Amino acid sequence: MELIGDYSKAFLLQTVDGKHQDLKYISPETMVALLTGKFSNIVDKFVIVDCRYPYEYEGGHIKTAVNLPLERDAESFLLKSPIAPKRVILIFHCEFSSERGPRMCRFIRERDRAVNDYPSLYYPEMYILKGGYKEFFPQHPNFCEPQDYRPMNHEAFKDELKTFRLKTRSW
Ligand SMILES: [Cl-]
Repeated sequence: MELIGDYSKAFLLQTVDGKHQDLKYISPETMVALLTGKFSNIVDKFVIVDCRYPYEYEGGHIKTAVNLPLERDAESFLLKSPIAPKRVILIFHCEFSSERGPRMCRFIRERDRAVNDYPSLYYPEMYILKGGYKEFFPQHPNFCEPQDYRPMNHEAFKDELKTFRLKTRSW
Protein backbone atom coordinates (compact mmCIF):
# COMPACT_ATOMS: atom_id res chain seq x y z
CA MET A 1 0.00 0.00 0.00
CA GLU A 2 1.13 3.54 -0.80
CA LEU A 3 2.57 5.98 1.76
CA ILE A 4 0.56 8.88 3.20
CA GLY A 5 0.26 12.19 1.33
CA ASP A 6 3.71 13.64 2.06
CA TYR A 7 5.29 10.22 1.42
CA SER A 8 6.83 10.15 4.87
CA LYS A 9 5.44 6.87 6.19
CA ALA A 10 2.77 4.19 5.78
CA PHE A 11 -0.87 4.75 6.63
CA LEU A 12 -1.29 3.73 10.28
CA LEU A 13 -4.83 2.38 10.26
CA GLN A 14 -6.30 -0.81 8.89
CA THR A 15 -8.61 0.09 6.03
CA VAL A 16 -11.79 -1.33 4.51
CA ASP A 17 -13.17 -1.08 0.98
CA GLY A 18 -15.16 2.01 0.07
CA LYS A 19 -16.88 3.52 -2.99
CA HIS A 20 -14.17 6.08 -3.78
CA GLN A 21 -11.31 3.81 -4.80
CA ASP A 22 -8.54 6.36 -4.22
CA LEU A 23 -9.64 7.33 -0.69
CA LYS A 24 -8.89 5.36 2.49
CA TYR A 25 -11.83 4.09 4.58
CA ILE A 26 -11.94 2.88 8.19
CA SER A 27 -14.55 0.95 10.15
CA PRO A 28 -16.49 2.03 13.26
CA GLU A 29 -14.24 -0.31 15.28
CA THR A 30 -11.12 1.51 14.07
CA MET A 31 -12.74 4.87 14.84
CA VAL A 32 -13.34 3.59 18.39
CA ALA A 33 -9.72 2.40 18.60
CA LEU A 34 -8.65 5.99 17.98
CA LEU A 35 -11.15 7.38 20.51
CA THR A 36 -10.07 4.89 23.18
CA GLY A 37 -6.39 5.73 22.75
CA LYS A 38 -5.21 2.48 21.17
CA PHE A 39 -2.83 4.62 19.11
CA SER A 40 -2.00 7.25 21.73
CA ASN A 41 1.75 6.58 21.64
CA ILE A 42 1.85 7.36 17.92
CA VAL A 43 -1.09 9.67 17.18
CA ASP A 44 -0.72 13.09 18.78
CA LYS A 45 -4.09 14.34 17.61
CA PHE A 46 -6.91 13.42 15.31
CA VAL A 47 -9.97 15.38 14.26
CA ILE A 48 -13.32 13.85 13.32
CA VAL A 49 -14.87 16.16 10.73
CA ASP A 50 -18.66 15.74 10.63
CA CYS A 51 -19.65 17.11 7.21
CA ARG A 52 -23.40 16.87 7.80
CA TYR A 53 -25.73 19.84 8.17
CA PRO A 54 -26.06 21.39 11.65
CA TYR A 55 -29.48 19.91 12.41
CA GLU A 56 -28.11 16.42 11.66
CA TYR A 57 -25.11 17.00 13.91
CA GLU A 58 -27.36 18.39 16.67
CA GLY A 59 -29.53 15.28 16.53
CA GLY A 60 -26.61 13.02 17.39
CA HIS A 61 -22.91 13.03 16.52
CA ILE A 62 -19.72 11.19 17.46
CA LYS A 63 -18.20 12.49 20.71
CA THR A 64 -15.56 15.18 20.02
CA ALA A 65 -16.48 15.49 16.34
CA VAL A 66 -16.43 19.02 14.91
CA ASN A 67 -19.23 20.09 12.55
CA LEU A 68 -17.67 21.71 9.44
CA PRO A 69 -20.19 21.25 6.59
CA LEU A 70 -19.21 24.41 4.66
CA GLU A 71 -15.92 24.29 2.79
CA ARG A 72 -14.91 27.75 3.94
CA ASP A 73 -15.39 26.80 7.58
CA ALA A 74 -13.54 23.49 7.22
CA GLU A 75 -10.65 25.33 5.54
CA SER A 76 -10.57 28.03 8.22
CA PHE A 77 -10.72 25.56 11.11
CA LEU A 78 -8.06 23.25 9.69
CA LEU A 79 -5.75 25.40 7.60
CA LYS A 80 -5.82 28.94 8.99
CA SER A 81 -3.60 27.75 11.84
CA PRO A 82 -2.72 24.09 11.10
CA ILE A 83 -3.02 21.59 13.94
CA ALA A 84 0.55 20.41 14.55
CA PRO A 85 1.75 17.38 16.59
CA LYS A 86 3.84 11.70 16.24
CA ARG A 87 1.03 11.79 13.67
CA VAL A 88 -1.95 14.04 13.09
CA ILE A 89 -4.90 12.28 11.38
CA LEU A 90 -8.20 13.58 10.00
CA ILE A 91 -11.31 11.43 9.70
CA PHE A 92 -14.15 12.73 7.52
CA HIS A 93 -17.74 11.48 7.50
CA CYS A 94 -21.30 12.45 6.71
CA GLU A 95 -24.56 10.52 7.05
CA PHE A 96 -23.65 7.64 4.73
CA SER A 97 -20.13 8.86 3.90
CA SER A 98 -20.94 8.66 0.21
CA GLU A 99 -20.97 12.25 -0.98
CA ARG A 100 -20.45 15.08 1.52
CA GLY A 101 -17.67 13.43 3.53
CA PRO A 102 -15.61 12.26 0.53
CA ARG A 103 -16.06 15.67 -1.15
CA MET A 104 -14.72 17.55 1.88
CA CYS A 105 -11.81 15.13 2.21
CA ARG A 106 -10.83 15.86 -1.40
CA PHE A 107 -11.32 19.61 -0.93
CA ILE A 108 -9.04 19.76 2.09
CA ARG A 109 -6.28 17.85 0.25
CA GLU A 110 -6.63 20.27 -2.68
CA ARG A 111 -6.20 23.25 -0.35
CA ASP A 112 -3.40 21.55 1.61
CA ARG A 113 -1.43 20.97 -1.63
CA ALA A 114 -2.09 24.57 -2.69
CA VAL A 115 -0.56 26.11 0.45
CA ASN A 116 2.49 23.83 0.55
CA ASP A 117 5.64 23.12 -1.43
CA TYR A 118 5.17 19.64 -2.92
CA PRO A 119 4.98 17.05 -1.43
CA SER A 120 4.68 18.51 2.10
CA LEU A 121 1.26 18.63 3.77
CA TYR A 122 -0.29 19.76 7.03
CA TYR A 123 -2.66 16.76 6.90
CA PRO A 124 -0.92 13.94 5.00
CA GLU A 125 -3.12 11.23 6.49
CA MET A 126 -6.89 11.36 6.05
CA TYR A 127 -9.62 8.72 6.14
CA ILE A 128 -13.34 8.39 5.48
CA LEU A 129 -15.48 6.66 8.14
CA LYS A 130 -17.11 3.82 6.20
CA GLY A 131 -20.90 3.95 6.37
CA GLY A 132 -20.94 7.36 8.03
CA TYR A 133 -22.93 8.20 11.15
CA LYS A 134 -25.76 5.93 9.96
CA GLU A 135 -23.53 2.87 10.48
CA PHE A 136 -21.53 4.18 13.43
CA PHE A 137 -24.46 4.91 15.75
CA PRO A 138 -25.94 1.37 15.69
CA GLN A 139 -22.50 -0.02 16.59
CA HIS A 140 -21.34 2.43 19.28
CA PRO A 141 -24.19 4.50 20.72
CA ASN A 142 -22.24 5.41 23.86
CA PHE A 143 -19.59 7.09 21.72
CA CYS A 144 -22.28 9.47 20.43
CA GLU A 145 -24.09 12.45 21.87
CA PRO A 146 -26.89 12.82 22.10
CA GLN A 147 -27.59 9.08 21.67
CA ASP A 148 -29.81 9.47 18.65
CA TYR A 149 -29.68 9.74 14.87
CA ARG A 150 -31.36 12.41 12.76
CA PRO A 151 -31.24 11.70 9.00
CA MET A 152 -30.61 14.48 6.50
CA ASN A 153 -34.02 13.71 5.00
CA HIS A 154 -35.90 13.79 8.32
CA GLU A 155 -39.48 14.90 7.62
CA ALA A 156 -39.45 17.66 10.24
CA PHE A 157 -36.31 19.34 8.89
CA LYS A 158 -37.11 19.98 5.24
CA ASP A 159 -36.90 23.76 5.69
CA GLU A 160 -33.65 23.47 7.63
CA LEU A 161 -32.15 21.49 4.75
CA LYS A 162 -33.05 24.21 2.25
CA THR A 163 -31.83 26.98 4.55
CA PHE A 164 -28.44 25.33 4.92
CA ARG A 165 -27.94 24.56 1.26
CA LEU A 166 -28.43 28.19 0.29
CA LYS A 167 -25.23 28.90 2.28
CA THR A 168 -23.03 26.50 0.29
CA ARG A 169 -20.53 27.59 -2.37
CA SER A 170 -21.95 25.43 -5.15
CA TRP A 171 -24.87 23.09 -5.77
CL1 LIG B 1 -19.63 25.01 0.86
